[PDB]
Amino acid sequence: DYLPTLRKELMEVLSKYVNVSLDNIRISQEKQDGMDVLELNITL
Amino acid sequence: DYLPTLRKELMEVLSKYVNVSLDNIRISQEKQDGMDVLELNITL
Repeated sequence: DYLPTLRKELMEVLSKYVNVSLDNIRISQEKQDGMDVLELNITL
Repeated sequence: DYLPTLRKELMEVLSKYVNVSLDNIRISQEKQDGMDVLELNITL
C-alpha cells in the first residue's frame, strides 16, 4: 500500500534528475526466487 | 560527468525508500537504438 507511492516518488526523482517525463519512466516489481526485485527503466 | 552522481543520488533515494543498502542496488545504462536506457535493480 505504501510501495506504490514510493514508486511514484521515484518517478518524480528521475524526472528531476535526467529531465524526463513520467511517460518516459517504467517501474515494476518481479518475483525473484523467495525475494522481489524492483526494476526501473528510463528512456534517455 | 554529472550522470554518475545522479545515479549515486538515486541509490541514496532507494536506500531510504525501501530501506535497502547500496550493495543491494544496481544501476547501469545500456544503448537502445539511437537512445540510451537507464536501468535500476533493487533487491527486496
